[PDB]
Amino acid sequence: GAMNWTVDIPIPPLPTDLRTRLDAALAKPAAQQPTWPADQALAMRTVLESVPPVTVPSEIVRLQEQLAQVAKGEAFLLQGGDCAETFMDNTEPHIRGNVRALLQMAVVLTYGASMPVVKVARIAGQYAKPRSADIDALGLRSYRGDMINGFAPDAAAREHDPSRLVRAYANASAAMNLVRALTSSGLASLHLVHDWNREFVRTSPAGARYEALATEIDRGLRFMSACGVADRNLQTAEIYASHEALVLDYERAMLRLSDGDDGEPQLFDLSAHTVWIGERTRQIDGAHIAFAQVIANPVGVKLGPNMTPELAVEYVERLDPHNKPGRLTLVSRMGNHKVRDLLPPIVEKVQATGHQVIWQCDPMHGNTHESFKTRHFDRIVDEVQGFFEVHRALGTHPGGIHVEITGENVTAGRYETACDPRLNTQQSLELAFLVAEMLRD
Amino acid sequence: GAMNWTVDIPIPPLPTDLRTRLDAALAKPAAQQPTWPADQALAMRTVLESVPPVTVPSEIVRLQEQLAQVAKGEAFLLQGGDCAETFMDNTEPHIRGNVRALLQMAVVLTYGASMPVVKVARIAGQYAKPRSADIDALGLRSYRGDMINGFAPDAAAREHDPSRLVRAYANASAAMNLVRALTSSGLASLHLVHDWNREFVRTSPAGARYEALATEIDRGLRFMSACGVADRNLQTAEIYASHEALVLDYERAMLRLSDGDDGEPQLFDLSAHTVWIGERTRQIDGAHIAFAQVIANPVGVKLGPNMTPELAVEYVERLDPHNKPGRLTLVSRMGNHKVRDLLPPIVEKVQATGHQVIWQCDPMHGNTHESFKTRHFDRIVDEVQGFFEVHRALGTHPGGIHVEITGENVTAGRYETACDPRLNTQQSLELAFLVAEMLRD
Amino acid sequence: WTVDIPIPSLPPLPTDLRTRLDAALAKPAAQQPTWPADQALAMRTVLESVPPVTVPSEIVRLQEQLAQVAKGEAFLLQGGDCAETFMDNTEPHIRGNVRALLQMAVVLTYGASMPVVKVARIAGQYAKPRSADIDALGLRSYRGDMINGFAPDAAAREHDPSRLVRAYANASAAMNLVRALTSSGLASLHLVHDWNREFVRTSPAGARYEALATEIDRGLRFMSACGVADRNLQTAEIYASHEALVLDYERAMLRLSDGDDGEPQLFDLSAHTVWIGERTRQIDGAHIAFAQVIANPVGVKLGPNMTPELAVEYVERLDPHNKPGRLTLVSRMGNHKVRDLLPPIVEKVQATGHQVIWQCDPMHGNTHESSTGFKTRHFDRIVDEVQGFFEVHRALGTHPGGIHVEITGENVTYETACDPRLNTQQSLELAFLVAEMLRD
Amino acid sequence: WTVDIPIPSLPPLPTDLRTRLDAALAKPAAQQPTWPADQALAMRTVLESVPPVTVPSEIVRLQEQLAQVAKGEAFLLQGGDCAETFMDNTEPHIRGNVRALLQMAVVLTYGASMPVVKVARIAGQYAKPRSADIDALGLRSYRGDMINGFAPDAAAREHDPSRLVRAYANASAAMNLVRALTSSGLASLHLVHDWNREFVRTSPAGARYEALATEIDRGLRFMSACGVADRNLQTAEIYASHEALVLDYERAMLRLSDGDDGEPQLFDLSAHTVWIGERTRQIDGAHIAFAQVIANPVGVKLGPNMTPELAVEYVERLDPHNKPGRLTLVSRMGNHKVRDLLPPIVEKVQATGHQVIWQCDPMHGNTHESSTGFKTRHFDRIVDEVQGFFEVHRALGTHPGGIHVEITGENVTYETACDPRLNTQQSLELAFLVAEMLRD
Ligand SMILES: N[C@@H](Cc1ccccc1)C(=O)O
Ligand SMILES: N[C@@H](Cc1ccccc1)C(=O)O
Ligand SMILES: N[C@@H](Cc1ccccc1)C(=O)O
Ligand SMILES: N[C@@H](Cc1ccccc1)C(=O)O
Ligand SMILES: N[C@@H](Cc1ccccc1)C(=O)O
Ligand SMILES: N[C@@H](Cc1ccccc1)C(=O)O
Ligand SMILES: N[C@@H](Cc1ccccc1)C(=O)O
Ligand SMILES: N[C@@H](Cc1ccccc1)C(=O)O
Ligand SMILES: N[C@@H](Cc1ccccc1)C(=O)O
Ligand SMILES: N[C@@H](Cc1ccccc1)C(=O)O
Repeated sequence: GAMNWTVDIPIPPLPTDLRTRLDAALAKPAAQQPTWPADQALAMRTVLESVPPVTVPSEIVRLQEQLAQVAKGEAFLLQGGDCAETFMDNTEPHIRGNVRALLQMAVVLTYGASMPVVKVARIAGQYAKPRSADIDALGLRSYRGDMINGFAPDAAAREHDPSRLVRAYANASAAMNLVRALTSSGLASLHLVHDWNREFVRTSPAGARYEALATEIDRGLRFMSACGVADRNLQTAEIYASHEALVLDYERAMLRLSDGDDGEPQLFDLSAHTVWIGERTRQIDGAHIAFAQVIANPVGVKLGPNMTPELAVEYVERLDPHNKPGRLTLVSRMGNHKVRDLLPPIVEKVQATGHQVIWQCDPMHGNTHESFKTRHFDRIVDEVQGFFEVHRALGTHPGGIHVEITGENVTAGRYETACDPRLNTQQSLELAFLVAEMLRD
Repeated sequence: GAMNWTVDIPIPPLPTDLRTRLDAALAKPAAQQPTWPADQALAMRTVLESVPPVTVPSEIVRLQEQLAQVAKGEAFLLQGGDCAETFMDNTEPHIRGNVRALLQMAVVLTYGASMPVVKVARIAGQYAKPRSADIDALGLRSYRGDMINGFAPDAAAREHDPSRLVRAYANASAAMNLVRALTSSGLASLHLVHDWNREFVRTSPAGARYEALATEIDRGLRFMSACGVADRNLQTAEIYASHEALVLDYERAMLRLSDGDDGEPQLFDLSAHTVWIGERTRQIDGAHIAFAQVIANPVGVKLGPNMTPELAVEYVERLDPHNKPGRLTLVSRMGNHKVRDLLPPIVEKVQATGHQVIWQCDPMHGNTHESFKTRHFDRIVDEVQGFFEVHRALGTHPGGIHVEITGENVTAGRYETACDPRLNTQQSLELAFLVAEMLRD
Repeated sequence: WTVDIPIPSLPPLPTDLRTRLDAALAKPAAQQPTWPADQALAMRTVLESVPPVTVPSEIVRLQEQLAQVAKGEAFLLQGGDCAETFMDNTEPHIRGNVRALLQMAVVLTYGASMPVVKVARIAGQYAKPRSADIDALGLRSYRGDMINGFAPDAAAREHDPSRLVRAYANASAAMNLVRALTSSGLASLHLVHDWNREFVRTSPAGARYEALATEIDRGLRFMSACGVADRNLQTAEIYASHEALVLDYERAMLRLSDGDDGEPQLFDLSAHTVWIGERTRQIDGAHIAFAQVIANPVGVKLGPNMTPELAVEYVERLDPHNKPGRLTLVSRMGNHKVRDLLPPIVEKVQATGHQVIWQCDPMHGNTHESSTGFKTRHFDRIVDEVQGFFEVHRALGTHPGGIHVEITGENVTYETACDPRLNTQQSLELAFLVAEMLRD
Repeated sequence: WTVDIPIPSLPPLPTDLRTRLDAALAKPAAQQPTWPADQALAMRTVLESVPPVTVPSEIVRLQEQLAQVAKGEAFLLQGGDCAETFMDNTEPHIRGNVRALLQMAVVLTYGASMPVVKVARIAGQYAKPRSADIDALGLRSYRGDMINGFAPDAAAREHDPSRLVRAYANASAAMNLVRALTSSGLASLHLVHDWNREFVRTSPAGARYEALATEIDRGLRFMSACGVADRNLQTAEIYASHEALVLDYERAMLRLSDGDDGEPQLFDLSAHTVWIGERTRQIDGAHIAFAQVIANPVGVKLGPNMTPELAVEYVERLDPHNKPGRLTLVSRMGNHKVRDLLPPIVEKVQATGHQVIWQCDPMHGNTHESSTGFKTRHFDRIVDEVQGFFEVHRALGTHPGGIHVEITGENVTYETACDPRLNTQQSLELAFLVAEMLRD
């Protein structure tokens, strides 16, 4: 035990069809991958290839059904969590933080939309982010998430390390065990959760505003206890896991094949329930999009300001070839100032295809004035506002949102994140309220 | 079949103790009984003594538990229905009217009190009312309900007729079968019921006011459907039956003895679930109050303006000798103008006894200016207002209310009742809203 | 000592559905009462506006369960008094027959390993046909309390239409009670079997059944250990039924659904399901015409004279829309004749495409007429018909649907005012026996 | 080819509870690893702040079910791998042992006619005592993957404290999966018994069990016909357990409840329940001292050398508060010695007032050591102990609580890296046999 734990490499074949496809996909050019040696990556993949999965097909299929309801406009999608999971914060309080944070948004939003909210946390493997420049502001190789290199500002720590593939799984599966433990404990009781909201509402300086709704919601709660409905849901509370499918070494290693009680056998990425593809890795003929086609998980794709209705439709037809509403989620990150002019044309040409995607709003990644990397709240709310305004007009469904938040209240002073200043626990709850009023009108 | 159906007189003894008691009770002087011959009343009682009961002990015991919660201040009592059931209106639409009417009050009030509402309809035997003068305004023997004589304004019809004891049961048990059928059908689905309220709220000229709450309530509903709670209550909807225990010939004939899975054997009045005793028949040493002591049903007693804290306490100790919270309900009918000064002293001296009664407000019987017999709405609301104001101050629980209403919208013009102009379907729903706001504050 | 009791017509039924009804009842009716039309009209008018015994949503739901019964996924269990009398229309008598029925349900539910739809011969069985116009004492035959009285006197035996109203008052009072009982602890699955377990200790025919009687207990206890909400369940929905004989009563009780569902259609709210008897099933008579007009799930008695071709004609009049379970063909041949006579029918009927429910009635078809004056039925002959009834079906791979039984809660052997039958302890014993038939 | 993997201490545990802990661990410990204290400290520090394998509300709920187990209303079912290896810490292996366990649960649940609390030997069983300091090949004895490695080489056999962290990573990954599986269709009661029914067709020891195997099916089908919500249920709560041997690991995993319930108390969140082995139960040793400090439901192995007086001393150290089910005394005597040795203990223990759970461990106490080199256990000798274990209890009218079994999903016979045992088909077979013991 020389300052670090030592795991040892492990000394049933794929259907020919899925082997060929998976191999054809990975053969394609891949953006933003790590630059460590394949000989070593091969070893880590081997270790990983027969570890216990983070999630299981049955849950992924159940997600797929819930997502449909969302896609069909009878439910709502709340995806949110850390901007970037760090191995260092992979702790019980942190994980309990983001869950408490995510659930508090769910009750409010659920009462807002007057329909079920699907809860997808950014968690259990959000360990790898993409970057534009390979060298960063200090003259070092960019930090690309704990799965690839280290935050520490020195070249040594920034050297891409294959070991971090395994270390990433260890942490992910351990975080995922707690989230299972938490959601199925009383941590997820509907009213133990709304106590917190009424707490926030008294202590918040900017609580006056929500005093209103937060009361109305408590009456909706106490009312359903009145009509004789015991927590005995009620449905047991479900938080699904997700992260950007970036590191294809990692993502492939965690592929597992289904048995055969759901049509035919097929590949499932069991590093999470749902995964999406980023703006900087969505090349239409790319390996990421190809990989998206091969797995049976629900998949989202980010859509930036240079997105064209034509292209958007190409994604919808490759990623959802069988027309299964909810399989595909089109995540919009335009930026408040553009989102109203850019989105509507994209939405018409898409709806026209007959396919039913989930229109999720990403109000984060769009808006950044760079004060550190500052993001003004009003700008975030504004984008989700416009995002609704677009769907209302065209008569489609504003499917859900994608927020980057945390449990520890962050701002100089409090800059704790290993990436970007986002919304703090407070702001995100406060955003949940504002967005709840948008669902009302 | 000479213009009328002919039933034929029927050609297991009481425990000595209950025989003696019941006989001692009836031996006492009785106010407001009918003046037909005992030889004939004996015959009707015989017929009745072995007919199928309207209610069964198990339901009465279950009521007793629900009433406790109400008495303990964790539930609310909504008692209401026809002022006076008539054999002529004992029809499917009428009965469906009062139930629809009673349930619509229940959802609103339940959302108001943010706790369960017990639903007791005046029904299935509210066929006998008391009167002050034996001769009435036209020079005829007073009409005392279809169980005793007839509404028709002629001496012939006013002759007290024993047959009406049986005719009263036939109708009661038939009405009670429908109410069972109705509440267990979809007639009692929570949302099929609130559709009506949102209907009333658009069509009502005076709906603006409630547009507010009626919306908030619909969101509380849609919210509990969101959190994944199927009507599959939910508790199946329960409406209990009740009426003024006035005609002791009738009431005794419908006594039945319990088996022995609830302590010892004891007498139950199975003409209804709960019955109360009127202002004009509550003589403390009276036969009605004695009869109240003998049966194991929950019993209410009306309390007029001449009621004294001392007397009130005597009722509480005779009618609730074992301290079973909820057995006894003290119904207040003071009159808005007096209720605030008269009630509070009564409430203190009672609470002081350690017993826990249900404080139900009767805002009807108090207020009558006699334009017909006119009752102004604002005066009714005012009494329930003051009734709350009293309990709030002393810190006790405003237990429930007792309203006299109907399904057909009544006012000259529309005077349809066989007794008093009360609240119409509309006014009573409107009263349910006003009273819902009193529970909120 | 009797006591006559006195007596505003709401809106009448649609003119269009009425014309159809009229056209229907215009057919000749069999075995009807011989009272004045005028008096009979008055009484119909009373009942035209009373509270109904059942309601439409109940019937529309029964039909749904009857669909599964007919699709070979559930079992029918019809049973109750041979003849309801007004005098026994009491609390212990109904408590009894409800109890006997539920006990049978529990054992057959476990035996068939599928839901048992519980239909009770109750709240309305107050009329019976008579092939004897003058009886054995030389009085006008007794035709049920809905028509005349059992008392062997000329006066009592004269058909009184007020008995229409008296019949209602008792049917609604009786139904008010089964509702109450069935929705309280009287239909608690656990409490219900306790009565069976004690039947196994206290019967001489006990050692035979103790085996299975224990198995059922461990099934019950097994699901308590699994922690399944008592709080079902379905509580124990018991539907009401009777033979639809006196037409004046059944038409007064015709009501129209409100039509927030489907369209507007006639229902007979005197009951949930009704059937039409062996002697009143004339294909072009008023009774089948009636069954056509009403929406209720309907049944027909089939005897030894039945010809598969006619049995088909019923499948086409009654279930023209092919709604599975709408029509239940009840078989009452006789153990000796069941095995030979039934199959040809099944085949011809199954060939129509329609899905009927196949119920067995081993009661009427098996009756000996004892040597001590008292009429009687034999128990083995009864079990046997049900046995053969199953064998017939097993062979053709069709679904033996259920049984129709004339039983009682009181342990009697002759305190009935009609035909003989089984007793509490005998029907329970039968359920056990039909229970083993289901297992194979 | 291996791969080392690198490594902010949150607030430490209360000073007051720490002093108690210190005082406790100061006692001498048996069968502990011989690594450097410094290195062992580093590793403890890692684990001092990781995510826990269980959480307190889970343990506080298990305790509640264990209270009923001890009050003779439920049954304990402990079972799983003899020794978890890191290399078999795979998806098919855990799917297997979870499956084997649930199958056993179904049969015993029905047999005992009462809830069975399912506790799995999983997610943490990575250490074992050794009465042999040098093994048969002359290498430092293998002491579990948590301590050293199975590979017969000197290097691998040296105690490495990084195995503390590796042990956690696998225990949490493994627990992450049982959660997933147990909350999906893998613990569907119906789907679970399907695997049993097929065991009755495809076993040679089938005709023996088909009887009961059918009964269980009809129990299942009976409750489907009653219309009980699948949607339980409890889904199938499977608790994690292992022998608490390596103390450095168990103390790192000590966490403090947040105290919105009760007071603040120590829990060992490395598992749900843990037990203390025959060789490390020294009354004044560190291992019992540990059991005192932690709140988890605890158990102790009792062998042939046990003296009722000492057994009592356990009842008083461990369950000083008399919380029913807190302490489970496990018996591993031996079929030949169970019947004579156990009773005196029960009596002396029941006499204290305290309510312990009485679990039976017919695994260690029954082992022959075969004549072909391979160590082995005999199956009949195993059933017998459980038999006698029941007889002992029946006689004294005390409650035989449950069994502890070393089993597996894979049908093996010697692919384990530890002691011998039963196989999937053998444990299932045992559950059936213990199932009939419960019925009498
Ligand atoms: N997150 C810490 C501790 C840890 C190790 C392994 C699994 C889970 C957590 C690390 O990587 O060192
Ligand atoms: N039954 C609710 C419980 C819940 C709601 C919101 C937050 C947390 C828990 C659900 O599953 O949605
Ligand atoms: N992980 C393998 C594919 C695979 C998936 C599932 C089972 C077996 C193999 C690869 O990347 O090529
Ligand atoms: N209410 C009517 C009809 C009726 C009769 C009997 C019972 C129920 C209703 C009457 O008394 O005449
Ligand atoms: N579950 C509710 C249903 C209901 C509420 C209000 C009115 C009607 C029905 C109750 O029993 O109270
Ligand atoms: N009805 C009887 C009393 C009684 C009640 C119940 C059973 C028997 C008798 C009476 O008034 O005297
Ligand atoms: N069963 C008696 C009394 C009764 C009358 C009306 C309804 C129910 C019962 C009869 O019918 O004559
Ligand atoms: N819910 C069960 C209850 C029951 C079954 C059988 C007998 C009695 C009661 C049913 O209605 O089928
Ligand atoms: N089971 C392998 C790989 C693994 C590592 C970490 C957690 C789970 C599995 C080992 O422990 O060496
Ligand atoms: N709810 C049952 C489900 C179950 C029982 C037995 C085996 C498998 C599953 C239980 O946890 O007890």
